[PDB]
Amino acid sequence: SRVPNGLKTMCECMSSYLREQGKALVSEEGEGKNPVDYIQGLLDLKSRFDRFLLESFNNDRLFKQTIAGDFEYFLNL
Repeated sequence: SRVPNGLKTMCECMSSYLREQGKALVSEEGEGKNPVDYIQGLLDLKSRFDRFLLESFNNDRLFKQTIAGDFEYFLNL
């Protein structure tokens, strides 16, 4: 947080990991993917990331913005 352009690439890598996890969670390949179990897994990740934000990123606006955009794009995919 002391050096400029640090939170930028931090949130960039966080969003990259979020995209990877999402593409792994909504992977079209596979028929019969329990619809309920799918969202349950995403719910666990979502709550864990919200807890991570308040327990580590001290509720920084940038991190919130990034995770929001990420979720939107991947679920729209």
